[PDB]
Amino acid sequence: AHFPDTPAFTGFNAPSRIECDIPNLVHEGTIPPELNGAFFRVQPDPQFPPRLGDDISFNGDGMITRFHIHDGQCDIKQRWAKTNKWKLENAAGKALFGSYRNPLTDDESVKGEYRSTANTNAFVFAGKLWAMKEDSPSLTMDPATMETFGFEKFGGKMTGQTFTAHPKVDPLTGNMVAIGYAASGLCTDDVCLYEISPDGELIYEAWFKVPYYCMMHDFGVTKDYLVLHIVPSIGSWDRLEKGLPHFGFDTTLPVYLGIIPRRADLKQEDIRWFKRENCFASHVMNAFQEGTKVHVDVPEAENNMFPFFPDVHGAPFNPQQAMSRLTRWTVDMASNSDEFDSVTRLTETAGEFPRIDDRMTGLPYRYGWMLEMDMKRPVELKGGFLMNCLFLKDHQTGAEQHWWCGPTSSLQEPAFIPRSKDAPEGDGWIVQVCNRLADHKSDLLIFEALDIEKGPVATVHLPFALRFGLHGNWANAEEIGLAA
Amino acid sequence: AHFPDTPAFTGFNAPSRIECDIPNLVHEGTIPPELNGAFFRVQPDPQFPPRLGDDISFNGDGMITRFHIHDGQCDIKQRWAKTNKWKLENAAGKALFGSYRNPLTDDESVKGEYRSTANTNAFVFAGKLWAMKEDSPSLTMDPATMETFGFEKFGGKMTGQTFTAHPKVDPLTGNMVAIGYAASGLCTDDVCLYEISPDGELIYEAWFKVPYYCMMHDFGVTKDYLVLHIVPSIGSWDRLEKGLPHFGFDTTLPVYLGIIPRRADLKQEDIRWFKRENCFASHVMNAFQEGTKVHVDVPEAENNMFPFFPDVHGAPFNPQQAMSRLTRWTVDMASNSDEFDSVTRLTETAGEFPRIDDRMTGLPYRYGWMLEMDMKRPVELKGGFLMNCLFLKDHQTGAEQHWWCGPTSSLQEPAFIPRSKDAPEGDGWIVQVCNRLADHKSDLLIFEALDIEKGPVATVHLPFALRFGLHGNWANAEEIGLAA
Ligand SMILES: [Co+2]
Ligand SMILES: [Co+2]
Repeated sequence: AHFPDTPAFTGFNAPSRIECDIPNLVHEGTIPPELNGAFFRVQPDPQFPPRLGDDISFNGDGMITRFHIHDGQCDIKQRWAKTNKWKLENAAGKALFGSYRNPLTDDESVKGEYRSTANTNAFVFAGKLWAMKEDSPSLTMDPATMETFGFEKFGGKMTGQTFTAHPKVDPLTGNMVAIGYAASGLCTDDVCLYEISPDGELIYEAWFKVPYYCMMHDFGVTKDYLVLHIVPSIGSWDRLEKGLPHFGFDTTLPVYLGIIPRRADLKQEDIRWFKRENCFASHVMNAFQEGTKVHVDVPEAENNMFPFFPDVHGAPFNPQQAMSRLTRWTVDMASNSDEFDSVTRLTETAGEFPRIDDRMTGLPYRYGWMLEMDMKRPVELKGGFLMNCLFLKDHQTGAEQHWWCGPTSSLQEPAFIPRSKDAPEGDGWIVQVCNRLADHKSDLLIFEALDIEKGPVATVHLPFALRFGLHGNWANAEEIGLAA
Repeated sequence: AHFPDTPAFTGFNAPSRIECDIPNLVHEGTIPPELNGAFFRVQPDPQFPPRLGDDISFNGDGMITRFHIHDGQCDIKQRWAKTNKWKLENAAGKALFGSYRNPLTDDESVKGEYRSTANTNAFVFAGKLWAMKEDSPSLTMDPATMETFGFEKFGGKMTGQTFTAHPKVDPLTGNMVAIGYAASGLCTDDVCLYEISPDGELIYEAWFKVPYYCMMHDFGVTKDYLVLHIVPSIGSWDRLEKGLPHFGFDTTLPVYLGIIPRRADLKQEDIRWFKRENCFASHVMNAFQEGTKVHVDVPEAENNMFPFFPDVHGAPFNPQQAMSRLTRWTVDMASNSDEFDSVTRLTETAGEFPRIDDRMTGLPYRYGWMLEMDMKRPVELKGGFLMNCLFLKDHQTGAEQHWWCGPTSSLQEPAFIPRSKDAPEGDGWIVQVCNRLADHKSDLLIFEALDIEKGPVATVHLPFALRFGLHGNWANAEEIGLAA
């Protein structure tokens, strides 16, 4: 393959496309013999050179990595998420879909097809692996063999056209809670709220509209509510006609937080929209209710964090204003006005990729993990935020822990592994990929989840480099068809 | 896996164990659209940590790499050679066989089993892929799927216990010509000469004895003869009982060249042994007859080239005396004495891994390629000879060509690809793996075989590193079950 000599395709961003199997990877330290299951994660990774001769990171085809940890060892299985895009392009021997979220640039032969790369999450639910991209229904795969099934539309019961890549699992029921924005077509203001039972059946789909179409990438869930931030990374058909990146950031629009009842009978008038000044947030650590209040914890930045989705008024990207810090947004359902009850920064540590012990989804919670950018640390190699620490916040005491991966490495999203179903919150392990940039390889690190400063208790070496990852998740073996 | 922190297992020698598939590898330049077939090569690569807690490079399990070149692209498929050793150890989850060529160190559970790692050659003949190790019968594999068949003993017609990893194909018949030393058991002085027809049937097996047991790694073949150098890298049960490496070099023993008739009716008295002073040679570029003379071209060194098989009298390894240079050994079957007719250095370039256009096997020939060690070139990274150039010798004119891979890379064995069945000698391409040590990755280089100084016409990037390789070979698609 002839790929462009551009940053999105070179160095740490060289295409990989490795499908492989390696059991019993070389490792150091002690892999807890308690562990029996797998960590799935996804990297965008281009099957073919881009039609336009360049592209962005978020547009690579999804390649799924599974780390099966059992018997004190770690194995890897890596396979493509075989979306319809992947299949059509594979058969044609070339790219057929064009630029990111831009159907105007697709070959006529694939007009009308799902454009999903399934590249944003590798999530386990209902005995399946969900390879997810928020512009289409999710793809599903067999978590044991990593073969691909196809797109999930729930027996026809889903009529929205899209499905999130940030599903939540409500611990009170085991339901998957999901949204789909642009639900009636590209750039539309329609959103669906979906709930899926543990058996994988769609329980309900509820439609509503938002203040303006924007990237609704993530959201929170509580017992009673969908908690949906409206942040003006905006897109439009006009931008696409003009050849601009689908999304751009508008610093002049307000930010909203919508509180949407988790109810099949939802009507638009049931929704409350709280409004605040312009800012940026993408991911949700967790949300929860307290009395008549709703709290959501997000990495908040002053301005846009996506340089590739630039300021709509032509401002150059501002890295300083892109620094995000975990912040609690609180709104009171009993309040008279549409003002937030409070916005409270929870840490001065800058970071992203927030995670919790997912058994706490929607509940008051003590612990949060993030990838941290500590700009005070020495750096000799980079591979444009520098995510160089694992961070743990204790909301009960305020205490913070940090682990630095050293001056030639960076880190990918952590994921929490519970010791047992009814172990206390945070009792378990963190796993995360470490980019060993000087060695052009990756490690999988295993930490004691509440004692990270001493470093990983085990380091699994991969004999190749992973690419930049998006989201990932642990599942125990019994949830994924792997051996007891 | 917990591997030793020793040189044989770290850095460029880290275990890899990658089984993978990647079509359409990222590449630069122009892969000749004429090419349709595959280059197979083998790397020793340990499935498990060694029983003794250390080991040598030559003892890793064979991992087979196939580069399928077609339609102007290159694909990779990498699979284990599943020897009985591999299978038994895989089932046990641990090493069961011990040190190199040392059955005394094996677990009792595998006494009597073939110890082959099938790690020295990946050769195509009779519709099969031969994964070869000279201490056992060859393993065979399906060249298309790279599944393993098992050990080849030719329907019981082979009674020798071993088979070479340096088979030759006689162009006059298409027969495979092979030896097996230590043919009646470890360290024995019995050798078999085998010839196998193009259909894979054993034609004959002829037994003989040699002046002393030694590493009979390679040999030459001409129309009438097996040409067998006897070089005193010697082994014995006594060395193994004392815990020494199987082989050690004895500078006090003579070197012989045996001329053995290629005849099923061979008797010991039919063999002529020519004798010369101590020196070292391992590989054969080619051998051929001229009148009553036999010529064989070998990289000759003053002394041992294997630091891991040390001087039997305790001398430290001498790198200067280990420098090998292509040299013609000529013996006259009509001569009165046992002296060689001549020993003539053919180049001052130091090198190893000699190759020809294999259509010239046993015939007078014009071209030879080698890996060259040019100690005058700058080096910033190494990964203990530094093989940093591809070398081409023209025996007709004397002309030499060199291509240097640069200061942070090294090279693996080249292989010649003919343009067509009746293309002239040397009309075609050279392929070879390049270790890009600074990038911790490998390239496959494609050269115009007689115009190497301009550099490769195509460079295929692998998104991971291969390990040190041994021998490899090209076959056209029709010889290996791949698409026309
Ligand atoms: Co996300
Ligand atoms: Co050899």
